[PDB]
This record gives sequence, structure tokens and C-alpha cells, in this order.
Amino acid sequence: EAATFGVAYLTAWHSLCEVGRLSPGERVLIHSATGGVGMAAVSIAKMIGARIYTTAGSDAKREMLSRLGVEYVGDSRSVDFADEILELTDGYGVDVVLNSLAGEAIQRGVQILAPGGRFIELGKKDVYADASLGLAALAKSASFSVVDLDLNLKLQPARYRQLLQHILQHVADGKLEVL
Amino acid sequence: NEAATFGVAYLTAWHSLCEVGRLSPGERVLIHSATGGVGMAAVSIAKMIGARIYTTAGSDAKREMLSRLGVEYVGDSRSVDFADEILELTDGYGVDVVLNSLAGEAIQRGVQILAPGGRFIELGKKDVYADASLGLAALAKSASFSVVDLDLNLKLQPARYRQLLQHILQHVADGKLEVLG
Ligand code: NA
Ligand code: NA
Ligand code: NA
Ligand code: NA
Ligand code: NA
Ligand code: NA
Ligand code: NA
Repeated sequence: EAATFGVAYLTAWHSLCEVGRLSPGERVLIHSATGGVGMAAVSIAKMIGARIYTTAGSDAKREMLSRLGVEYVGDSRSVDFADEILELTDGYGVDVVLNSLAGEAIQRGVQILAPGGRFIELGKKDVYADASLGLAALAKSASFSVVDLDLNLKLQPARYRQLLQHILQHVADGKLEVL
Repeated sequence: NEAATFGVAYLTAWHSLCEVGRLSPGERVLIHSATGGVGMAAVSIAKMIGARIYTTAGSDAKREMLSRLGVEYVGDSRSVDFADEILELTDGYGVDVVLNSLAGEAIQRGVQILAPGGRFIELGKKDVYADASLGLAALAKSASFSVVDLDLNLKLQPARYRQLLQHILQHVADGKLEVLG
């Protein structure tokens, strides 16, 4: 779904760069990638030079993604992306997941983390309140972090005003192309 | 052996507090078993950052050693009383970062005292939490749970960790990080 430019970019940069430590060559899975946050995430991932794996909910959205030159475009309405990506990666998986999918997608996305992997949950507390995670799934230096941008902005508005200026400098100096 | 011990302690504490934990000035960090090698590396790096340091240790003499370092709190690493104790001391706030090497009930009780935005860093080997589970509602206020296995990390990315250890040592050589004993 849509998000304003400031929400989309703050969410995607805090999630991929600060929490997710995304670095060149790493494999990132961005669910719902045609949405506001998803496209900010694909724009940032391209700046960093990560390998980009995506999903979306319609043929037309998926077609828009195949045109961006990414490694993988799967269906956000199914959990088939997990096996598809393991197949594609010869068992590696991905280094960071930026998740906005509900239910089985959370467990499957945690399952396909590589060693050192970072799972970032953007869903509302609703989505995972009942859910539990087995800590054995994080043992190979992996992590699970929730990002609630509304809360973060409420608690640290100065820090996020500064981060927005930082991100926009990258736009102004041509480092970050807004897609 | 001495050079290696120091590199493991400092790589563990710096990757955990600075890279994974994003520790920043004035944040509250809980360092368990703070008189151990990694624990002391983390106290030293927390002092460099200007965090507010909460600690535990397992004897009276080790607790006294920590009280002499000038930290906010020294509690018992063999009890889960620290969780209530720190909530009382911080008037309900809890802590921003937990650097955990305790097994058992201390893992759930340290996750419960994370502030919003809090980061729990688990240093135990896998056998410590192999059948442990975490309700994800516990992470809802922008919180996170990260395992750090430095042995694994060194196998996987040796050049990156060589660069990090050089950075740390340069910081110490230049007086920016004081190694505490
Ligand atoms: Na705009
Ligand atoms: Na979609
Ligand atoms: Na799918
Ligand atoms: Na695992
Ligand atoms: Na205990
Ligand atoms: Na914070
Ligand atoms: Na949440």
C-alpha cells in the first residue's frame, strides 16, 4: 500500500541501513515491493548494490518489478517464495528480509535467513501478537527486529528529522535515485 | 593465547554493542557477568560511548570490583531479581540494550525489561536456548532479539573481522578507547 515519501524512505532506510546493516552484495528480500515502503527499499538497495528479491500481489505489480532488473519476483499471496528463493540460491537463502506479510510468511521468511541474517518485521502488533518464535531459528548469528515507525517518530522526533535530512542529501547529491 | 583472548573479547563486545546494538550516548545498557573478558570489554566500550551501565556478577568480590568502576547498578547474575531491581531503579523504563550471557529464566526476564526500541543481544551457544521460544508480542515496541556467535562470524567473514579488530586496536592505540581491567 501507499505511504508518503517521508514515511516510505524513513521506514526503508531505518530498516535496511540502521537495523538491517545491508551491505553490497548481500541478498535482500523485500515483500510487497511495489508499495511505498517497498519501492523506497528497492531504491535504497540499488544504491547499496544489494541483490534484490521481491514479491507482489498481482501480475501487473509483478510485471512492474521484473522491469526494475531484480533477481527474483514472487507472489506475496503465497509462501511459495521461500522454496523458490532457496532453489534459486542453492540453499543459501537471504541476508535480510523486510517483511510486511502475515501468518505463515513470517515463519517461512525467518526460515530462509542465511547465517548472519536479519529479519525485519513491519507488520502491526496485530499480525504477530499470538505468534511465537523458536530461538533455535536465530542461532546462526541471526536476528528478528520489529520496526514501528509511528512509535519511533513519537519517541525520537529529532533523530528522525536528522535522518530525513541525511537521506535527502543522498537524493540531492545523486547517490540515491528515487524509483 | 593472550592476544587471541583480547581480540575475541573486544570483537565480541564491539560487534555486539556498536554494530548490532547501535548503542548510543545516554542509553542504558545491561551487561551480564560484567567482570568476565567480554563483560569488561563491553564495560570499556560502554564507557567510551557514554552509556549508562547496568551490570551483574556472581560473587560479592566481583560485584565490589564493578561498584568501583562507577556504574549505575550492580546486581546478582545468579538470580532473576535484577529485572525487578532495574525496573525500580529506572522508574519503569528498563534498558535500551541487553548483552546477555545468562541461561534459563534470565533470557525471558531480560527481554521483558527492554524499553521501546530495545535490543536484546544473546551471546550463548545454541544449546542454551535450543528449545526456548520467544513470544513475538514481546518485541512489539520496535524491539529486537539478535544472536551473536563470534566464532561463526569469524569463519564466515574473516577479512571483515580483521578490519574490525584493526579499527578497535587503532582506537585503543590513539587513546579513544580505554581498556579497563
Ligand atoms: Na516526492
Ligand atoms: Na502487492
Ligand atoms: Na510466494
Ligand atoms: Na539456526
Ligand atoms: Na539466573
Ligand atoms: Na531507540
Ligand atoms: Na509492532
